[PDB]
Amino acid sequence: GDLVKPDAFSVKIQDWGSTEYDVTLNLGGTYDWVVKVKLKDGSAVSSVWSANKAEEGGYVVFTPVSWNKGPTATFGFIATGSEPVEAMYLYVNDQLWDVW
Repeated sequence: GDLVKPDAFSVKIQDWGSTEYDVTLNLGGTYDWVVKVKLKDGSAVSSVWSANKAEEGGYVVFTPVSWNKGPTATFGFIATGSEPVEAMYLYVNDQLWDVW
């Protein structure tokens, strides 16, 4: 269907051998958000800030720590390798809000 909030993601990346992803979520509200990340094979998330991490269905799944639910939430992570993230998906209440 149509993205619920196509202007939610604001992402900045730095690649120095491993790649840093600075993720800002312009949510407009406080939510138990979920960001699913598609990584290239062979890469791993080696650092995480302001989010909890899990793995589900082959994707890395980031969820907020208690104080980072919005309306503006920002978290980050470093993944090994050069630009290993192929896509990120923002879900709020089981609906796809935005895609990076």
